[PDB]
Formats: sequence, C-alpha cells, structure tokens
Amino acid sequence: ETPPAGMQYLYGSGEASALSLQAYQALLAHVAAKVKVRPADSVILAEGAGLDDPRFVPCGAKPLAAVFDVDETVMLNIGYEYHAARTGRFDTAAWDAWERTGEAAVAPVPGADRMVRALRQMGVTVVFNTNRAAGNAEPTVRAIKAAGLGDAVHGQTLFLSGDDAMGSRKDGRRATIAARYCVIAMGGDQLGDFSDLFNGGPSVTARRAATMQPAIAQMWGNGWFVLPNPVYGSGLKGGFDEVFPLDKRWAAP
Amino acid sequence: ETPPAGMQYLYGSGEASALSLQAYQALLAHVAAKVKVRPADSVILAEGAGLDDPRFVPCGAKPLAAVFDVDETVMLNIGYEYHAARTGRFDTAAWDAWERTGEAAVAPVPGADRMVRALRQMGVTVVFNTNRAAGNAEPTVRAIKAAGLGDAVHGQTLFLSGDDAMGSRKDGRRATIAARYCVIAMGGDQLGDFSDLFNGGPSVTARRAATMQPAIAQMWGNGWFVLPNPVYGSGLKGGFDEVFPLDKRWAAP
Ligand SMILES: [Mg+2]
Ligand SMILES: [Mg+2]
Repeated sequence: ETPPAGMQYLYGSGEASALSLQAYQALLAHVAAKVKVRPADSVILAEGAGLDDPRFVPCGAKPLAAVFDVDETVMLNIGYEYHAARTGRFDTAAWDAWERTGEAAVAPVPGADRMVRALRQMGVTVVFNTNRAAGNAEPTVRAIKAAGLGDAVHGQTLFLSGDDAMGSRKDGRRATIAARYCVIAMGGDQLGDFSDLFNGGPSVTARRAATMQPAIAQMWGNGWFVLPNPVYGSGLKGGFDEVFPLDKRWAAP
Repeated sequence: ETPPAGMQYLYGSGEASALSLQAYQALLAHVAAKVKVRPADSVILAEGAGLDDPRFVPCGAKPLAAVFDVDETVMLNIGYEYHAARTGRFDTAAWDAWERTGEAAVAPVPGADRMVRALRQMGVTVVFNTNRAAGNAEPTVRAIKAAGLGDAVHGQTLFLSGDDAMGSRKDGRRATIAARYCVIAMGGDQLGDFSDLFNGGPSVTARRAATMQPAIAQMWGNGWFVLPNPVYGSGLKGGFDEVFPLDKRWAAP
C-alpha cells in the first residue's frame, strides 16, 4: 500500500524539496550576474557543435531569457503519477487525456513559482520548451498558470512538440529560441532538455561520461540547471553491467 | 534482470551525474566568496535553535572548514548496493561487513574528488561526519582514500557514530566541529546531515514543509548543499496520502 520508491522520494520527501530549492537558488544568482554583465556566449549549443567539441550560439544584443522544460522541471504532474502508482500503467492514451484535463492536479516544483516571479522582476523572459503536444497548447497554458508559473504564449514563450517536424527532438525549437533571445540559463530534468546529442544513440554509460566532458561539466549549475527525476524517462535505463561497474563489485560473507 | 529504478538513476544515469556536478559547482563558488569575505555566522545551527526559529554558531576567527557526510554525499557505495540489488536485502550484519571490507568497491560522487582537492588548495579543511561506526574508523579512512577524497583523521577531520553517546544523531558531533572550526559549507544527501530536528518525530509531509521555512529555504545551495539519494534512507517514506495530496488527484478516463 505504499507508492513506488521514486515517487516517495520525488513527491513526498523533504530531501527532494531541498534539492530543488538548491537548483533554483543557483539559477537565480547566475541570472543576476549575467544581467549585470551580459555574456558573449548564450547557453544554447550552436548547430553542428558536437559533445566532443561544444560551441554555443552568441548572445549578441538579443533580449535576455531563460528556457525551461515543463514536466518535472517547473511543474509536478502529481495527478498523472498518482494514476500511474494506482494503476501500474506508460499508457499514451492516458497521458494524452492528462495533457487535456490535468490543469487542476498540478503543483510547482518547490521554488519554481518564486523563481519565475523573480526572473520577470529582473526583466528576463521566461520561455517554456516542452514535449507536450501542440494541439494541447491551451490546456497546457492553463496548467502552467494554475501551478503559479505565469502566463505562457504559444509561439512566443511556449514551444511544443509538433511546432516543427522534429518530433520529440528539442534542438530545432532551441535554435528558434536562441535565434531571437539571448538565453542565459536553461533548466531541465532529463538530458534531452539540454541537447539532443545525449540521446538517439549513446548508451547508458556513454551518456554519463558525456556529462563529465570538461566543456560540458562546466555548464552544470553554471548555465545548465538540473532538477531531480527518478520516476520516469531517460534516467531509468540500463542493466546490471551498466549500473554497477565490474571493478567495483562485492559480495557479503 | 534490471536493477531497481532508484539505482539505475543514481548509479547509472547521466542525469544524476549532472545533478551532482551542479551541487559541487555551487559549493565551490560559495566557499570562494566566504574565503574572500569571512562571514559572521557559520553554517551549523546553534544548540537550542529550533526549525521554527533558526540560529547559527558564530564564525569568529576559527579556521575555515567544510563538513560532508560520507555515504552517497562524497562516496558512492557501489559494491554494497550491487549486493542489495542482487540479494533484495537492510541486513545490518552485511553492512557491518561492508564497513570493514568495502574499500575496493567505492567510487567518488561525480565531482567530489575535484571539489575536495580545490577546497584544500583554497586552505579550507575538509571534515567528514558520518554514521559509520567508530570501531571501523581505519577501513573507513582507507575507503575515503581509495575514492580519491584525501586523507581523513579520526577525531580531527573524521567523526563517526559512537564517538559520543548520541548514536545516529549527528548534532553532538556538529557542535564539536563548530566549536573548533568556522564551517562555511555543509554537504549531505539526507536531511539528518544538516539537523537532527528534521528527524525523530516529524512526519513525511512535515519534513518537506520544514525545508521551505524561510530561514531554512535560504540555506539550500547557499550554505547547505544537497546530493541525490532515491535509493535508501529517510527520503523513501510515506503512504499514498503523504505522497499525493488529495487536492491534486486525478483518474484516467
Ligand atoms: Mg521534464
Ligand atoms: Mg549519506
């Protein structure tokens, strides 16, 4: 009669709350310095830049902005994950219904409503880039509002799956955002919220090593801001040999 | 044939690696400012200060230090958790054996070995406060060393369960550390690594609310630094009514 451990941690624990408040505290102080001293590089990778040699879209004189994934980055999908725990169901038809009717069972990630208000008081535009469907743009706007995250506008501050022909790949939308804003901070909970190059090929152990590539490792808490998600997605993969390296194994007596 | 989801995330994913590098990046920049401008308050709560009215031990002119929990804060216990996933076993006799023989199956939390080296290059003493047993101080010293975390000394930079008569409660050891150092940063993965007042009474929902108390919320990423642990401990508690609030519930059609 107890929910899955990952949901206990993410939705129930003070540990996960404190972890989330830490990320937004670091984001806010990073944005503050970039508002006082505008950078030369934005936080979005340039097209053609690989994970083995990263390079970024220039900041120029474009208006300052911050980009956020929606689900489990700024908004907790409590209603849907409650259904998953009750049912045991990955059901795409249930999630499509959730995208349309879930606006009254969402909550802000701890500190996300304060963080969004402070960014707008600093003159920084808040842009959402999410893989919710374009056809559900309006209920998504209402759910973001009910979570205390402000007013999103499709095509200006809200970009959805199907706005282009790239599907779940977010690089296209990131390039569109970077072409009109100078993004000084980007938040996410899965690595695809920072670059599609983490996905569509690399193995579980390769993706983990890629985060420690020196030009990439410098971004974490310093441009790229991460929130916890041990409940679903690209972080919950791999067999025994990819989770526990063979030189670090041990047996009880 | 796949490990538990929480271990997939924590030990296998790039998401958890990036989350950990973000915490240490924020810690390093926080310590840098406190070395340039010594604060008046240390980061350890004073005795008698409650979570409803926090107050801290003064910094004074004491040497600067940073305090870390060991397990899943700076050191990953890969060997033991591999055994848990293989077995399904919470076995105190197996963990006691792990405390004595696990020095060759540990790894640093991503960024922890670099973070520890940088702190010592800045002149900041690295102090470990862990609930491993006092009688296992020497194999614990060797495991910390094999994880690339430097040289710990029992009673000077390493404080263990049983060093006083308080058991798993860490407040006593924190007061001893704060009496001789000015702790400018403290890292942990469970709330008991910051104050015993989060435990020994408060419910799952109360502990989560306590992290958002205003004087407490300001500490996260700004003195108190958190690392992820969805595998075991005080973050994996609660029934359905404590994980999913009743005003945020939803049912698929
Ligand atoms: Mg997400
Ligand atoms: Mg720990």
